[PDB]
Amino acid sequence: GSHMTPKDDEFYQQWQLKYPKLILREASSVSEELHKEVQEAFLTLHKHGCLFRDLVRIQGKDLLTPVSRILIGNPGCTYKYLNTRLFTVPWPVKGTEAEIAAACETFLKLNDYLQIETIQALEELAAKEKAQDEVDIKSRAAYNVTLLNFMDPQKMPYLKEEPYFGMGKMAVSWHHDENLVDRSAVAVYSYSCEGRDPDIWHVGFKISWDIETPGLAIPLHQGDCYFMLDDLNATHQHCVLAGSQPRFSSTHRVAECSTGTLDYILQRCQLALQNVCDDVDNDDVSLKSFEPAVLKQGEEIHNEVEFEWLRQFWFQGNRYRKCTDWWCQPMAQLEALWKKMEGVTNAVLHEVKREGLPVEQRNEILTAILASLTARQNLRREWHARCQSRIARTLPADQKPECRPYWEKDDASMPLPFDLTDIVSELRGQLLEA
Ligand SMILES: Cc1ccc(Cl)c(Nc2ccccc2C(=O)O)c1Cl
Ligand SMILES: O=C(O)CNC(=O)C(=O)O
Ligand SMILES: [Mn+2]
Repeated sequence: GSHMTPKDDEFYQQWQLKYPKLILREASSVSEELHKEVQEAFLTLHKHGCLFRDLVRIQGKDLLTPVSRILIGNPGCTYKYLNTRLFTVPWPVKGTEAEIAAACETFLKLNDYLQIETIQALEELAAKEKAQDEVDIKSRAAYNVTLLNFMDPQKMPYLKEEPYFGMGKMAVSWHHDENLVDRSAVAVYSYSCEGRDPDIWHVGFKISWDIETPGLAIPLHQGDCYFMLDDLNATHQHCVLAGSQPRFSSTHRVAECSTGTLDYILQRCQLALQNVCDDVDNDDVSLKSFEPAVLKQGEEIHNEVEFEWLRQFWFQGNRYRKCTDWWCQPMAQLEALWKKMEGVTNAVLHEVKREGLPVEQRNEILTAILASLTARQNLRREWHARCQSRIARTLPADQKPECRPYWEKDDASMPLPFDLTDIVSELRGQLLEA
């Protein structure tokens, strides 16, 4: 098991014959106007301390990313990898701080450019496949976010070795980019500060399943861009090989956000609250229907807003409040919507305890809502635990994994306990009463 770089004669023909959906556009191809603007944006962003290592989960384990990052993109958009939902600090799409919003404006135009370069290469790539479709192409380049990366190999000197082709130290281990639109492209701007050369940053590629076809290590210099086209991200894996100097990168993606925008999730909540009499906002929640399919939907949306949104957000300690206040209000509103749903749940629970309610209808209600209440107990445990791992305590005071929402047994404001174990036990019991 070995690797190839431009030092090798076979490199170029291997690139052409076994990795042709990968494109390099060296630093020369990018206007010098742009290079300075985005390199300042990286630096300003870093200075204001907008880049955090993410507390991520993989194969059951809580791990911090070697790399520090921030997600920038369309307002209300999220990008989710390794069970962690990153929320965009927004960029001036038509429709917070002066210095910070300058960097975001910058990466938006980077986005515009990379998108342009991408559509072109996709057009060329299709043209080489002759020896409507233009909507497919344009959508697969419609980058809606970029995830920025930073590492200092010296200040962060805790790097794994590459296991298969001897490529050396990895800033990022072998992976596929998750949560991307099918066959959508990825475009990376690489900003270094200064066998394969250990001091230089590379991106590495291999075929999935394969450690016999030699991998490519491609040198990345200050300002070089690369592009993963079409199904490349699915058929191959990539990693980042660290150099010795620090480096930034901006990875532009077409996030599959069909259940991952603010608007999507507000609409979901609003769909749940249609089962609620909504003349007035108080604690006396009254439901229009107890048809199983509707109660189930309500409880599923309840879970969705709680775990994919509130807890994901608060798990990162409102670290983005340093960059924008953008999510602050929407997250308050989702909490407020969530609390009403606790009201809904409580009311369903009330109706299940009602005398003059035929067991048949009661058991139909139980069977509809049981899986959701179960999933809700287990995930509440998981998030509680994940919030209090010693790896999470070690973190600073502005990134402290807050377990929100959380309330004590004596809390008069909440109609239901955080711990649903007794509630769940009982409902399960009644369903087995024969
Ligand atoms: C699959 C994937 C996706 C994104 C990152 Cl940053 C990584 N890198 C890590 C993430 C968490 C913990 C360790 C690593 C690593 O690179 O060793 C990986 Cl392995
Ligand atoms: O930084 C790079 O060049 C490659 N980035 C990634 O693979 C990533 O952030 O998912
Ligand atoms: Mn990647």
